[PDB]
Amino acid sequence: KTIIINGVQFNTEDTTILKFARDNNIDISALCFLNNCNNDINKCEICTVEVEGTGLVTACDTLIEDGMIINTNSDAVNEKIKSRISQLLDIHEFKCGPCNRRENCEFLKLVIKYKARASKPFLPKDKTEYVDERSKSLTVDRTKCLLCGRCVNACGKNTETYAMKFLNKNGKTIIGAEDEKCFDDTNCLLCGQCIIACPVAALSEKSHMDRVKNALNAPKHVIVAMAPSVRASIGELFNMGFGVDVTGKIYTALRQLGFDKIFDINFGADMTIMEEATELVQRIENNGPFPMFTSCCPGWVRQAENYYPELLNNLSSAKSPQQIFGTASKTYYPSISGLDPKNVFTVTVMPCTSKKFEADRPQMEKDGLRDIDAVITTRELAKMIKDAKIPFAKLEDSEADPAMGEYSGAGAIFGATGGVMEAALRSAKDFAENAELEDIEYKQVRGLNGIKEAEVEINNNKYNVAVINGASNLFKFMKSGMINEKQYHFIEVMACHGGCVNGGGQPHVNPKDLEKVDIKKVRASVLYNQDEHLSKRKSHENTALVKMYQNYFGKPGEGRAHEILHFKYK
Ligand code: 402
Ligand code: SF4
Ligand code: SF4
Ligand code: SF4
Ligand code: SF4
Ligand code: FES
Repeated sequence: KTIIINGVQFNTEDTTILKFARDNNIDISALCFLNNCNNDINKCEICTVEVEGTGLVTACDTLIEDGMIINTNSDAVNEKIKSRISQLLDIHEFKCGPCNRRENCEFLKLVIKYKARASKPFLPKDKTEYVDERSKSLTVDRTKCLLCGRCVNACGKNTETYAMKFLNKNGKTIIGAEDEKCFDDTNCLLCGQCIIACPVAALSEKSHMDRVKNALNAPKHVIVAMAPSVRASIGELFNMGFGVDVTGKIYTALRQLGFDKIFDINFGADMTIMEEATELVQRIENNGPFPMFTSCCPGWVRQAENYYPELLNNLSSAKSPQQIFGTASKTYYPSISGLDPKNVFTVTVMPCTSKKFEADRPQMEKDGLRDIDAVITTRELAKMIKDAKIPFAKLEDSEADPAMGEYSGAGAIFGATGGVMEAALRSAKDFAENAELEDIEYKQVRGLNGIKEAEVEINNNKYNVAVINGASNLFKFMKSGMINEKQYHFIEVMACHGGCVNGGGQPHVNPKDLEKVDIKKVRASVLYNQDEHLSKRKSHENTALVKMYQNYFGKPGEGRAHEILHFKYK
């Protein structure tokens, strides 16, 4: 094909004008196009271009054709785009100062680019009609919503629940949950993939910043611990680029924020493995029940509760790393510090919105003490650091407090799809064989395929394992009958494609950057690199963890560990 774009000739592909332009350093804007789909109904038309002889077309869904002459920047094109943006301003409370997307908003960028102006500024006097903060995990601010459909499409594609809907409310279109219910009261997973898809501040996480501020100000001993994924991602929000390991800077920043103890959820990950690998070995000895499923992803737990309740008894009884850590923080940690358990306030930093729901489940407490008092997302921590004027990108490295802060390489990889599986197999196989095996890499469970399997030899018998990478793939695995091609023994499920590194609490990424950078792979690489360089690569070799079990919990899977570190869903 010979195509002319802005008077420059190209000889080439069967692709859209937008993709060809993005591949050839030609500027075309876009808004509603994401995840390979636009808002098929009510298209934004921000990607308008002129095709000579045809007229104005949407570049995001128009294929190039031999002989095409395209102009991306004529007066007629720019006036059309400007008009569409102006119409969006008419429904948009354009008040960026206090907005939680001020630094990385796709809409502000477009307003500036086209010098767009509302025909009538939208100045709602009462936000309460527009705001839904009922959920434990998600919030909606419809004063910001462009009705671009990105969230609806992302929910459908990533989860297949269609829990995010277009709704007709009083003759007007909104997005929201089924019947405009609180999300939590629907089949929604609370995974936040809708948030990640949103170009503006319309969808957000339910804030826990109040909880944290108040605890830090209460003369309370405030512990903080971050998830695996945070250290592979938060630097994105400090202009550091992608794939940067910022672990040591985070520890320094958390001390500067005034936390009293700097621990790490990866220590909790090693605890989960102690319990869960022990359980797997028991199920092997007992001839089942099989399969055992992981229980550490709250989004998956809700998927099982909402769609597959017959599987709940097959979930591992080990608490998630977050909850198992929290339980220990109110029991073990007082025993080594002298703190009154009631005065410990435990904060986690997570790449996840569904972790807020998990932490707030009524039974996730003992003796009146919550396992976890507050959960802030990666985004919330970045805001806290910025509000404190901490110069994150140039901080010196520090280390965690060791007693609940050391982690093995097995715990380090939890945030990638297949990480829990690999970590668990490293311990299970030693436990079942009563041996110290040098070969610990399970590359067959790694990477971005939607469903992954492997056959593993454990103590001279073959077992089948599966890794389900994303909620939509759980539905595929079940509905297709794949779960029945063989007897599966152990199955990891993550709700977010890529695992937690791509969770709903993570930094937003510009659609153009997503096309240039494989965010799932690049964030995960930080974690696998840590494992490669850690002196301990098995959870049961974490020295601080060994001390905690030796001194306090006893043997995994029994005694005090069974009594308090487990949770079953009825
Ligand atoms: N709890 C817990 Fe997990 C651990 O460790 C996180 O913190 Fe995850 C991450 N990153 C999240 O959110 S949850 C699911 N399993 C994989 S990783
Ligand atoms: S969503 Fe974007 S354009 Fe709207 S107020 Fe927030 S930062 Fe400004
Ligand atoms: S939290 Fe997840 S399941 Fe719920 S609407 Fe958003 S994308 Fe869909
Ligand atoms: S909530 Fe966000 S992604 Fe969903 S339609 Fe509104 S602006 Fe678009
Ligand atoms: S995969 Fe990770 S970030 Fe996503 S819902 Fe599950 S625990 Fe949360
Ligand atoms: S980006 Fe093409 S119609 Fe919205």
